[PDB]
Amino acid sequence: PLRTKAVEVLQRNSRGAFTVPAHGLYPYQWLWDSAFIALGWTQVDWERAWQELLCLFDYGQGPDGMLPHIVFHEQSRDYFPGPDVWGQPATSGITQPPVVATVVRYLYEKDPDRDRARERARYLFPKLLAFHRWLYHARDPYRTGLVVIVHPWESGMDNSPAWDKPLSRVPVENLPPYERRDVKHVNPEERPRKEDYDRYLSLLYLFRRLEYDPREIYRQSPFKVVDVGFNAILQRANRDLYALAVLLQEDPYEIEEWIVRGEVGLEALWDREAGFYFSWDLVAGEPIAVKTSAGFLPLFAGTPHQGRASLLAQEAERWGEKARYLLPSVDPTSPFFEPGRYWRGPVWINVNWMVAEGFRDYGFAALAARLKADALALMEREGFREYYDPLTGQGRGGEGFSWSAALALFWTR
Amino acid sequence: PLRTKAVEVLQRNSRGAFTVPAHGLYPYQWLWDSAFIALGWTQVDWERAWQELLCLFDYGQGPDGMLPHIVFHEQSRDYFPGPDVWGQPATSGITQPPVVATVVRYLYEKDPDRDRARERARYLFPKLLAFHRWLYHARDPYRTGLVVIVHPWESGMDNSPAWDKPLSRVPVENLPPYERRDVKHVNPEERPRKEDYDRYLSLLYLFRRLEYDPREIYRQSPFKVVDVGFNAILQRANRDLYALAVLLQEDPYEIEEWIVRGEVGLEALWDREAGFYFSWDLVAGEPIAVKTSAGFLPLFAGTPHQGRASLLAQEAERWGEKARYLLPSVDPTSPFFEPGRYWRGPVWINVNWMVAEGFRDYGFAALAARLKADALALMEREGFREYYDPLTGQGRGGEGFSWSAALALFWTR
Amino acid sequence: PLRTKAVEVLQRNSRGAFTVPAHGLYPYQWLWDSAFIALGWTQVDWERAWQELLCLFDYGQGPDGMLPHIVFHEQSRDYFPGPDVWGQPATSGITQPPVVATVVRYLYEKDPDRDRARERARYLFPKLLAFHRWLYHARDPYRTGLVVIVHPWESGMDNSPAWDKPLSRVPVENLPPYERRDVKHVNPEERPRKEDYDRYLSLLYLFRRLEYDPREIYRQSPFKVVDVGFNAILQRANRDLYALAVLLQEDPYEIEEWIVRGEVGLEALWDREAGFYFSWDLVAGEPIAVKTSAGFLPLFAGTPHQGRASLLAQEAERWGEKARYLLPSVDPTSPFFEPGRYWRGPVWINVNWMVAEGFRDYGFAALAARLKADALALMEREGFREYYDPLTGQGRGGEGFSWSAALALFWTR
Ligand SMILES: [Cl-]
Repeated sequence: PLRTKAVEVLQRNSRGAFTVPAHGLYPYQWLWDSAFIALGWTQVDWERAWQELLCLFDYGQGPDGMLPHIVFHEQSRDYFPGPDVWGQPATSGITQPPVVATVVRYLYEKDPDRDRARERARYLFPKLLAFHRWLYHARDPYRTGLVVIVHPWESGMDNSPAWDKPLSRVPVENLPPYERRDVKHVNPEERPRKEDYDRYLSLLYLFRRLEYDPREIYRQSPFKVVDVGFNAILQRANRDLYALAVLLQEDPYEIEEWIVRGEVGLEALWDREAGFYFSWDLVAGEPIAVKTSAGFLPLFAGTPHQGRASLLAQEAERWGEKARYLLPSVDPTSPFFEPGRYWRGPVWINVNWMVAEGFRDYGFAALAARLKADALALMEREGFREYYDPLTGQGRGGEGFSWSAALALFWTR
Repeated sequence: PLRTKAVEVLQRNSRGAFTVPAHGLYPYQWLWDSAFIALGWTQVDWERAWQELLCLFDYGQGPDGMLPHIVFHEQSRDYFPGPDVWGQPATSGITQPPVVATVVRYLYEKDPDRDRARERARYLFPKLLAFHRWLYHARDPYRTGLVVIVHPWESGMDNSPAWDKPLSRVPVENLPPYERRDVKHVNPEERPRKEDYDRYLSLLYLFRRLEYDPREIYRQSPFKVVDVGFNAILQRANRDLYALAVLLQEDPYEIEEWIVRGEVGLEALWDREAGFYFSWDLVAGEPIAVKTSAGFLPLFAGTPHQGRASLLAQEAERWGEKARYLLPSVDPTSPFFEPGRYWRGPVWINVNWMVAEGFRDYGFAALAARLKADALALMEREGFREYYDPLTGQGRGGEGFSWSAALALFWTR
Repeated sequence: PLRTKAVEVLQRNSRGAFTVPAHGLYPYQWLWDSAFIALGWTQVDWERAWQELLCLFDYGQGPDGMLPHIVFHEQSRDYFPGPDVWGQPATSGITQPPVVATVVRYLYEKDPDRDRARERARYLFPKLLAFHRWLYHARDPYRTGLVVIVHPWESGMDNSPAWDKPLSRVPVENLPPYERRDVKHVNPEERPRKEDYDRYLSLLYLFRRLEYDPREIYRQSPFKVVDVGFNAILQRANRDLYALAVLLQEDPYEIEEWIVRGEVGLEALWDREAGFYFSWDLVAGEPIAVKTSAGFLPLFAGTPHQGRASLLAQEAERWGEKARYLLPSVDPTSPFFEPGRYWRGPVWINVNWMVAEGFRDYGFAALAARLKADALALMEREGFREYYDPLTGQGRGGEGFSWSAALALFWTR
């Protein structure tokens, strides 16, 4: 049965203190993955759920508060207690959507062991706060209330069609050849193309040349985008961090400013003519007029009014006129729709979950139930995969994919 | 008829400048009672409505701006002009929900005598402002936007089941015996229990020992709660105080900050899993997971979005599946539901009124009409009582209860 | 056909760089007219749309940032290139509703020539910002978030019944006779009365005597009103200016404060008993209890919650029970309703458009469609007139009226 098989996936992908998103393909700890995965662990062991996030901060967080999207843990034997019991990993230099405070609030409020909850939350709170502070200091220099991503990887939605035009400005001349490894695990037709990776690496090399300095990265990056997904997730996380601060009796004045200015910013991304939220390209100084599943995420933030939520509900229904399974990652009528290729059409369980949560919060119970039912149907028939073809339901991407298993467990708790 | 009998109750309970909540039982002036009662007086004499609140501030307000929940006026003969015309009462050391600015705005805008309205509002405005300022200075030291109550009495909902766990931490060892007087007027089965009063008095004695010093009260009180009711009422009152400030041409910059930070705070109390607003226990650092009628009061504040209001509408409908009369003070399916005991189940007219107001403002006209109809039916059949059994409709608590009469008059104006 | 005839009106009323609102009657450039007219020009020539607003700022904006409601351009021959190519107009001393930033955002985002869009927006942005800054500095000295108008002309709704009581305080003793010129073009029955103009001119003479000094104008004007229309339009314009700032990579911190404080202020104008938004009279210190079409404009600002929007939808439906054509400028049951007289009842195309936009944004598609259909029906049958009788549909006021033509073109794009 579903829950039993989901637990098997999480335990197989566990490395003790963290969970790989998928064996082989993603053999390290990822930031937003660990946050979703921790919700799954609440169905197995509460301590284990906390440990996922302790590990992320303890081994990932940099001295300036930055939380990187990958912690490159060295491979260990799946045995405890090993020689290190009887007797500092590298990280990436970019971030990912900051869903972690939302998960921490949930762990804090619902852990049946209240002494443990207080100990873990008090430990993590100043670390979360330092991460959020880094985001505004490094990525919102104009005090807008919106944070900028400098790499499409930071959206978590690597090859979203939203990033096509911004990425077209990234130089690739004299880029040395490099060796792809994702193609050992996943068919290239389901992955970003060569032209995408060329530009992913060009950006990396620029940042590395700049010694990962925030000021020069902001000024020099040829990719500067206000991602609706990243920002909706940050607004939600700020609201949840505020609640933690009050419950723990810390001063949240700083967080209140982020919330209020962020509400203004996130609502600015709404395009009335399109009836949808768009990411913005700050190099071109233009909205990116591509409707992706990320544009539903302000529901999860809780910023729109009901009318606006109702227009999104209509749009989700429209996408459902063309795809059997909600929610495709891009509008199925978009000329960029590719039903098998990663973030250009396939259904993702984490986004179904966040968007169902948002719709529920706005009273759209039928739509929330549909998003759940489709997610669970996909996993029942095809197992725990990274994404699914919205037309056929076929599994795609990573096999034994952790957040799919995790959210199967969480959603059916 | 209802209105004639209501006027009789108010006139019987009048002591000239203020109205007792009920003869014998409550033989002094109470803060939130006087505010609701003033609305009733608008149906008799506008000057008399203003006088209620002038009296509250003139004889109640302390030098630091604190407005106490009781002004202990000495008994006077019900004759005017007496010897004091031909020829400084004590107060309590705690507060109550600050509904007064909302009432003052209404008196100001609707008094047919505009010169009197301007004179009274100009007089009260700096006093209201000083009270609100005291609340944040004394009860929001961490600049959260939410105010803390240190005594269950300050909620106005003395024995709400929400306060059970917080109150369990209040020491009662070596508490001297004391003599209850409420039981002269009301059956003990309809009142807080001995164990409640023991802890009410323990807190009083602690505050008295500390000479009512705010800093030490905040640090030392074993009862520290963010009450959803108190805070929803404060948010509404801040919005109304802002409007008064602008109309009177005073600078409302200070009030704007309270409003904006309070909106963030009040919305934080929403629990998505429960689909309801909870008060928070700041000693435990946890939401109090008990659904009381106070959790509907953010509607009166005007902070939720419509989706959230619709989830509350569903919950009110649920309570109506189990109780004949809305709105019981606690969920009728709660294990703590006691249909006769004060704030643990009985229907209260003031809360029916505030919640109907809120639902109306969100477009839920049928629900608002039901809350009105039930309130009026209860008073028609059982007279003007403090609260009513939600299953049978039987009157309970104080007899000839002032805010019930007052709001009968106001609601049918 | 409609669009062809609309283009003829705009081209006839063009003076090259700006468009007169109507030949003869309004032979200069007006502030809010030019903003609506620019939307019409997008259907003819994008450069021409920008030029309308460049002209307004370049020849209108004063040294302190004030944008005046009229730029008194001298008459030129309708020939180019004239002698000035082969070989500083006066302005008014009051302002008008600041819809211009909203129009600039639209031109910026939708111009197919991106290089031109960036050039024009970068040029206008600091000018818009200076105008908004002037509004708060001169007209919000108490830091309320709401701006005051000192002349009914500044509402754009010159003789709205809302201004009757405030205008009654303006002295007319010893006012010299003057010579009306509007009556050359429009029947007096469709225009403000003598008693209105007497008070319009009295205010002008006061401001002129004070050398148009903001401090003394605020202190001495016998007319000081918080106009719901002006403020709803300003809130919308602030939101749109914020978006421009972020897209252009300018610091919007200042604008964020205007938005947040303005949201508090605009929502304060809601009267729960009336179920409508009122303008406020700051001399009397009272809401003006007259329901005009301006009270729907907070929908265009995007400040109400859905419940409140639904109460406005009900009110619009009510007005439609009494008038064939929505939206009359005042409640058709008002004792002040005059179906032919300017802003006291007639239907206006610009207000139909803004209110339809607002209703659409709140999910009220049927109502938005009705407002569009009525506007287009009126223009099809009666041509492009300043306003229309809501009972009969008969054209009234200015002939060949520019914003009617412009918005016919924009609405049917
Ligand atoms: Cl809403």
